[PDB]
Amino acid sequence: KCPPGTYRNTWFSGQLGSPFITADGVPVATTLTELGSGCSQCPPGTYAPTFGMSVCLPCPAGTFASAPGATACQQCKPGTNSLMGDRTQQMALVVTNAANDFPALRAYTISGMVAGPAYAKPIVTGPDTNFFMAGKSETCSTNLPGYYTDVDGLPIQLPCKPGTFMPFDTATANLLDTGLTVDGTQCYTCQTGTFNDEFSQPVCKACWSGSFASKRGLPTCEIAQPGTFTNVAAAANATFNT
Amino acid sequence: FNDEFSQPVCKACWSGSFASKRGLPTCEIAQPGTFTNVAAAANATFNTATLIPTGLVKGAQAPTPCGMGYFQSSAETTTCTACAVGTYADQAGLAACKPCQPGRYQNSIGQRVCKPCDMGTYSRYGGELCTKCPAGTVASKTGSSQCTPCAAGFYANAPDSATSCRACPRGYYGPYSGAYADNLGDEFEGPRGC
Ligand SMILES: *[C@@H]1O[C@H](CO)[C@@H](O[C@@H]2O[C@H](CO)[C@@H](O)[C@H](O)[C@H]2NC(C)=O)[C@H](O)[C@H]1NC(C)=O
Ligand SMILES: *[C@@H]1O[C@H](CO)[C@@H](O[C@@H]2O[C@H](CO)[C@@H](O)[C@H](O)[C@H]2NC(C)=O)[C@H](O)[C@H]1NC(C)=O
Repeated sequence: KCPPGTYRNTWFSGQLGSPFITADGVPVATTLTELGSGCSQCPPGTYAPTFGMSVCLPCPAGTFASAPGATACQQCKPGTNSLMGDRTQQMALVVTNAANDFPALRAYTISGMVAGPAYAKPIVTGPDTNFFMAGKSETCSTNLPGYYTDVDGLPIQLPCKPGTFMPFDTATANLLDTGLTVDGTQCYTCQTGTFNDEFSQPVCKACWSGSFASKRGLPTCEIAQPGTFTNVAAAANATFNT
Repeated sequence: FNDEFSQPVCKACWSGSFASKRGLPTCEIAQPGTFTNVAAAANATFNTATLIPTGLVKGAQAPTPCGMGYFQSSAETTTCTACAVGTYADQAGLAACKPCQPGRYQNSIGQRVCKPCDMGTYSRYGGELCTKCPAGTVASKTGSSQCTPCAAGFYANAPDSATSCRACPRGYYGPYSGAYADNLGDEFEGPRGC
């Protein structure tokens, strides 16, 4: 039997490398084989745990293999997921290689206010294609804005509950306290005077004039009671750079 | 806040309560899962010579929800304790943090996550540690709620905390279910094994 981490099959062999680590976007094919035996080494993203198997088992969602021949793949660290491409690619919209639209992996679509008074839902439309979570052939991607992974090995990044938000980065976090930093494993409550009622929001929502939010992480704004009022001109939602 | 008629100065809300609105007749206490404390919160002292109040320092304005890994069961409080071992608080401002779901465990204080049980072990709700699955039963997957008995004609691979069930080999037979191998003697037989 072939040693673990390798596979022998009549109809195919070799390794198909990770396409998301190459600027071209075309997966480079190699022929790495075990020295003594001769069986082809298991391709990246897949692991061969047992003795003498024909094909390579793709890694389960929430796990990643990055080297040819694994016998097992480790779990994604907390704050990271198992999605095709890194965080930049799956959040990108422009194209570099016109042959195959690389790396416009339009996988992150969030519905919110856009440039101009218009409110688009979702801001990115179309049939989503790059959604695979099993074969993570490269280093784990960072979680998209609005999602978190507290415990390592989670299959899918979970969304932030209403009343909490998660920004893209500390530098770009528009309304976040000075001492708090984001990494991918935390869900911060909405700032007092703001609210949020939708799962997986990268920013809290300003409470409209005539209402108020007197508590941290309020799922819904509070209507001003009779005899009282609130009006702040500067209050406005956060617009999304398309 | 203030509740007495004709006062020359308001009174700061004590630690464990807040006044979120102007002109509050009575300070409102902090609800469970939240705490308020301001050590600098004075109430004015009257200068006996001139009957002038001074020294008032405003108290808490809004409740502070308890951070991740902390819970607060009671109201009127000034701080919240780390969650008891075997339980976790994965949110902010929790009345009483939930116990770890079956198949998980948490052997630490103040954690916001439950670690998953390793292979060959199981755990019900809560759980100090992953229970080593008893003899004759097997838990082949990590985070198993319970470990099932080995089928008749099969035997557990280990005397304690079995990870797989194997068929009795050629020339052997397992009459009872829940058979398990034993290290002592031959490795293919047990007290009820093959
Ligand atoms: C931020 O966006 C939210 C969500 O669209 C707005 O909240 C709505 O406000 C209207 C009045 O303008 C209310 O009638 C709706 O009930 C609110 N919706 C929800 C879901 O709460 C909010 O007004 C926006 N903030 C500002 C400052 O414009
Ligand atoms: C300011 O002094 C007043 C006394 O005039 C305090 O009022 C009481 O405070 C205790 C806690 O120390 C509460 O149990 C009572 O319910 C309060 N009375 C009322 C009528 O509300 C007030 O707490 C003092 N402030 C501080 C910060 O000690």
